[PDB]
Parts: sequence; structure tokens; C-alpha cells
Amino acid sequence: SGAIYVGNYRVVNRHLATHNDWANLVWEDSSRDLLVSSTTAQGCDTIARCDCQTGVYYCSSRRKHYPVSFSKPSLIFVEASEYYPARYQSHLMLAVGHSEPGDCGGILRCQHGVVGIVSTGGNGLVGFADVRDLLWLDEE
Ligand SMILES: C[C@H](C(=O)N1CCC[C@H](C(N)=O)C1)c1cn(C)nc1C(F)(F)F
Ligand SMILES: [Zn+2]
Repeated sequence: SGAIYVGNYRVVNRHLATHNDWANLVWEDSSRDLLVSSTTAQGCDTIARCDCQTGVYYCSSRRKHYPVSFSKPSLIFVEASEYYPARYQSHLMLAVGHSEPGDCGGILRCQHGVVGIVSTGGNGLVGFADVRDLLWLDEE
């Protein structure tokens, strides 16, 4: 579990969104596994606006932050899970690292701010849903 809190927005994995998230929906995209809802209080996270391919992510199944090199956001085939059938997920970045079901939502960050959140795993690989192209998170 985990979310990004930027301005008056909460960014979570679409597959982990709560009823309150759906009742205060701003935007959702199943192909990216992302959902954004509105919040009453202002958040402290800042979104990175860069093309970094190195950063650090939080892994809840190890209570540890790991430095990683990750690929550029792309269209990647993801195996069937309890939340989606086997399909192509867009805006996904892969890295070598530990992940388990329960780790989705952990933040990946670079020197510029938040890059994205854990969204996929398996095989000693971890995938992150990028948020750096969502420029509207910084305003309104
Ligand atoms: C099976 C699951 C996963 O990749 N997804 C489940 C939830 C839906 C995901 C998607 N974005 O489509 C696919 C996974 C396997 N390992 C070892 N770690 C994970 C994870 F970190 F919890 F994501
Ligand atoms: Zn950066």
C-alpha cells in the first residue's frame, strides 16, 4: 500500500483505490494502473520533472529503501494477477529488485522529487507506474 500526496491530490494504484477515492475521483486510467482523488488537506510530496533513470524506491516487504537503475516509461506485457488479466501496461518502468503483493504504492524518487509508485513485480523485477508526464498534478 501507499500513495503520493501532492497539492490537493492523492495518487494511488487504481487496483487499491478505496470507495472514498472513487467518490472523490479526479482521474483514473486502467492501462497505467493509476487513480487520483481529491483531498481536504495539502500534501508535502513534490513531483520530479526530468528524465532520470536512477533513483531509490521503498519496499514495504523489507522495510528498506533500495537504490535502482530503471528503464524509460514504456508499454510492457504484465502477467495475469487477481486485479488484471495478462495485458499490456503503459507508462511502466522496470528495475531489478524485490517486490511482493503488498509492495504496490511504495514511492520511487530521484534528486528532483517523486518519479512514480510500485505497480508490478515478480522474478526479482519491480515495475513502477511513472507520474512525471502528469503536469496537472502541480496546479489547480
Ligand atoms: C503479482 C503482482 C503484480 O505484479 N501485480 C498484482 C497487482 C496488479 C499489478 C498490475 N499493475 O497489473 C500486477 C506482484 C508479484 N510480485 C512478486 N510483486 C508483485 C507486486 F509488487 F505486488 F505488484
Ligand atoms: Zn530526476
